[PDB]
Amino acid sequence: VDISTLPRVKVDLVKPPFVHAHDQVAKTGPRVVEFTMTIEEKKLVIDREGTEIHAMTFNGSVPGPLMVVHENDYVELRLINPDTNTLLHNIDFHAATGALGGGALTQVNPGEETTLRFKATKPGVFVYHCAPEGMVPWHVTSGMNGAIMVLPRDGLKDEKGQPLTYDKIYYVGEQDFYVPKDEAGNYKKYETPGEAYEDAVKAMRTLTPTHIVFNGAVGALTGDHALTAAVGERVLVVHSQANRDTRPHLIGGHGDYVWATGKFRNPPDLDQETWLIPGGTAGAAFYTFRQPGVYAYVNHNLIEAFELGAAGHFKVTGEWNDDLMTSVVKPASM
Amino acid sequence: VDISTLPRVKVDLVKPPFVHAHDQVAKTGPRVVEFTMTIEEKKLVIDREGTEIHAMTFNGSVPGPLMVVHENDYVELRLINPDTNTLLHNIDFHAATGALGGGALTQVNPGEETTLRFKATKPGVFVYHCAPEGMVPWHVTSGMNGAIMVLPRDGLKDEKGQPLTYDKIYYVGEQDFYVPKDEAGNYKKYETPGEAYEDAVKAMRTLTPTHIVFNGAVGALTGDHALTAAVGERVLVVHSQANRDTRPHLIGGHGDYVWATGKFRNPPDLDQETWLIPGGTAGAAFYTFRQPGVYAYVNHNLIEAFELGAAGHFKVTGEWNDDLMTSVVKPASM
Amino acid sequence: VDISTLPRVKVDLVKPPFVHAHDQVAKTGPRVVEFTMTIEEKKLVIDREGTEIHAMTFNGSVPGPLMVVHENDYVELRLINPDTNTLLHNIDFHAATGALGGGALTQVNPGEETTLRFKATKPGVFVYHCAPEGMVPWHVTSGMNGAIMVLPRDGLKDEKGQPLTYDKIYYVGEQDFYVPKDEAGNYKKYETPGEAYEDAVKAMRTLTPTHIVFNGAVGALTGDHALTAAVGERVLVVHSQANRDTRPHLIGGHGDYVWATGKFRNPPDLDQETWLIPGGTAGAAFYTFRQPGVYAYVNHNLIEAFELGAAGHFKVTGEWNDDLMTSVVKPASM
Ligand SMILES: O=N[O-]
Ligand SMILES: O=N[O-]
Ligand SMILES: O=N[O-]
Ligand SMILES: O=N[O-]
Ligand SMILES: O=N[O-]
Ligand SMILES: O=N[O-]
Ligand SMILES: O=N[O-]
Ligand SMILES: O=N[O-]
Ligand SMILES: O=N[O-]
Ligand SMILES: O=N[O-]
Ligand SMILES: O=N[O-]
Ligand SMILES: O=N[O-]
Ligand SMILES: [Cu+2]
Ligand SMILES: [Cu+2]
Ligand SMILES: [Cu+2]
Ligand SMILES: [Cu+2]
Ligand SMILES: [Cu+2]
Ligand SMILES: [Cu+2]
Repeated sequence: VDISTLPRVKVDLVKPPFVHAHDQVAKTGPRVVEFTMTIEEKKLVIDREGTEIHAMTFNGSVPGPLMVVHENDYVELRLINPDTNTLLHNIDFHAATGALGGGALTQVNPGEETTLRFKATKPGVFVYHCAPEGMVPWHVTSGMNGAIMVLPRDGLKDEKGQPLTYDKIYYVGEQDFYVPKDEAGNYKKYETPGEAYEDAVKAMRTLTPTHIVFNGAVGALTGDHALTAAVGERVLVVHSQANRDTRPHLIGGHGDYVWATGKFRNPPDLDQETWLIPGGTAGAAFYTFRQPGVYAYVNHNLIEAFELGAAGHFKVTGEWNDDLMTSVVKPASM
Repeated sequence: VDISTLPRVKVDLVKPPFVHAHDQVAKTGPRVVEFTMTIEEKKLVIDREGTEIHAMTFNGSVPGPLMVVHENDYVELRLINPDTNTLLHNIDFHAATGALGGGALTQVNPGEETTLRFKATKPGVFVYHCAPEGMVPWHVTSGMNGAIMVLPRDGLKDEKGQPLTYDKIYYVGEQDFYVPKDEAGNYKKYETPGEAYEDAVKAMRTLTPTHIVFNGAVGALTGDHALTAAVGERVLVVHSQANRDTRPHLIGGHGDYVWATGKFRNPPDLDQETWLIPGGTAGAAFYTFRQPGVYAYVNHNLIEAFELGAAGHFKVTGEWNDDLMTSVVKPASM
Repeated sequence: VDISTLPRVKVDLVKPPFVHAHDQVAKTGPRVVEFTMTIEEKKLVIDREGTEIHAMTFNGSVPGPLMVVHENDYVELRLINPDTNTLLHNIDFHAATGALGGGALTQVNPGEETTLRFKATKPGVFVYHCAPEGMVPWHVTSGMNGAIMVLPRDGLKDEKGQPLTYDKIYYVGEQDFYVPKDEAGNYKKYETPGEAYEDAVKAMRTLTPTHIVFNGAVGALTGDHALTAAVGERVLVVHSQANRDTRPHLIGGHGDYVWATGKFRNPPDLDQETWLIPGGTAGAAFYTFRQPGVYAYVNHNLIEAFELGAAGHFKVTGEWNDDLMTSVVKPASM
């Protein structure tokens, strides 16, 4: 076709774990969906100890925002690298076909911008990330990754082909960081990205992250920033990991319907306790809350969750169901 | 309903890898199934070198026993923490809905007990484990985990919906331990759990287990404690890993039908060589033995199996089938 | 039956990533397929730095060659261990049933040979590897592994049961090496395999590979040895990892149909970005190229890919499709 005859819609992205407004079932024909992201290199405090890294971000956040389109829409991304940044960046969409996912076409020095268009031909949730030749893992593990959801035009379907509709959606980006350590086990500090590079590579080559966090920091999805729901609500949690395997688990719940490797033409796995999202993948889990209270949402390597950071909370409001669970005899000395 | 109108059945658990008597197809309506477990903190020798750890157990074993119920039964667990123990414990069932899987309702100091009830609303094999706030991975990686199987009321079914009936069942719990090491690489020893805690955390944060074992120790499922079967028998092996990924493989056999992430509403994967059970999950594999002899059942990271401990044996009796395999020319010099 | 009444066919194997000529749909009844492999212990340079290891190979290559048969063919392997080698070797086929996959029947000292026959009763791609009692992971992680493909007699089928036919096939064997390091982080060197053994075990027990490579070396599948295809061609990539999990990804493409755990009686997963092949498994991915240019095929732990070696290239020829992807505004300063 002539792409110029298609409707265009502009989307202003929002900060994770929230997701820009969209419709599950497409209310228009195929569209060109316009997004803009501005790269920001910035200092970020990643843990309760105050460890501060030089993060590389799309749009100021770790992860980058979730983009949402429908199958056979076109994604048109304006990517801006302001002259206040120091490094070369680009973008690779796992949703796209050709040119290293767009990375070969989007190399931007500080002070430059570019616009890429691609057709979103496959439905699912997909990773996107920076990937500059020769320095790929350093950019990705400095936070330069996010996800895109390409919904089927008729929305999500269960294992029998009936509709699944979510009431709320959240995006959890999980980030493995590799802060260099000295012989004593202390975090080392660096004056410029160039001076950091070799020790960053050495730290990555240990294959042992120092931190594994949701939404950019230890505890980011707790307290006043806990996720929320009500009993009876249907929630979709999109979860990505651009570099390393993870295994999400909702403590006190389940994944009712899970696309662990994130691709919606496949039937979901039912009734999961824990699911494996391979590094370089996004997955999606759908759950209907049945009990109120605090839930922990974790990577179920519990060391990764509770010592390294990969844990957040839901706060769920509503009625307690004593048929589903009850204390028969509360803890006591007999 | 009124739960008080339902039948009650008490189950005395048995030590892994054996499993308490049960029926695959439910011969009664929904029931309240009563279990009791007594927590035991004890010294355990985990390897041939005589390395001794302070283990934390449900019912005296690593793993804890396998509980077996049917879908929409109620599980009523009396959990006892005798005053001979030192630590606070609780229990989180991945099978249950609400209150952190029961963990928020079951916190017991030494000298206390509690009774929890939950409805087993989802069929599958599931992990259970201790999870005291602030110290979760330490308890789990000290051995405080097991599994529960919630059978469909009409038993297991193949990928076409026809019945699969097992003749024997075994439960293999795989445990990653993190014994702290000094600069020389020697295992460190500790006088109290409190004095152990920080070094236990440091050792866990390496993400590198020192030992990975079946049934609590290197070689536990070998020799006089090898698993057994006969040619033609259908065997279900339930396998759990509460904290870390594993990849079971029967050396010389297959998983004919595998629920790698353990949930029986999904069709099984057929003809598997090796399957991935994510950390925080239980899985189940069904196989019909076709040849006699010794089999090794391993985690197929072969370093994990043969150097760190994650290997056991089957001893299978019966007829050799020369059509399936034969030596044509035995090893010789020509 | 009488196996002596069946047709015999001899196959001369070829070096990975290429695959010996075969037919997808079986043009004969069941056959005895005769293969010969000669073990070669040899020095191999594995990285750009010139690190040289003592490799243990089937047929001179890492990985060993891909064998291809059809379901219910018999595989008859003549395994030769020349007297120029030093070690004991054998072979375990994950495709086979009994005797530790053949390992109990194929133990050959230098100067010996043996012939094994087995019936290939399950369709799929499977690992084979050396497995001498007491020294299994050392042989496997020194390169002594490959794969066998057992095709359904009516070829591959999609998720709806319609035929999938590949135009080209490649075999990517991914190898984790554990070169021992000293306190400084330098690779240690050894005079005999016996003198190497304990430090090889210590290095393996770190669970941290020093190198992770395709086809035996960093960069082996690049440059003049890049994989090739044309736009519109259907390509099957068989990928094995005998010891450790991997997560393949075609940068700029997808897995249109993926058997991540490699067994063809199961429906494929569709539209994958990245898939998890557990250690001890072979998997297979089918893709139809839609854009020309350079693609990177990687393990999507990007540290493993770009720092440790697990990356190769496709060079694809043909027409660029501007509907699928285009640069709208090339990188520039505004
Ligand atoms: O960018 N990682 O959440
Ligand atoms: O039950 N999750 O720890
Ligand atoms: O929070 N990780 O050290
Ligand atoms: O729970 N009251 O014993
Ligand atoms: O408790 N782990 O087998
Ligand atoms: O074939 N298992 O090592
Ligand atoms: O048995 N593990 O050192
Ligand atoms: O196997 N007898 O040569
Ligand atoms: O033998 N490994 O590619
Ligand atoms: O998109 N692969 O890096
Ligand atoms: O190429 N690996 O160090
Ligand atoms: O791409 N030309 O602005
Ligand atoms: Cu970047
Ligand atoms: Cu990528
Ligand atoms: Cu405990
Ligand atoms: Cu848990
Ligand atoms: Cu060998
Ligand atoms: Cu094997």
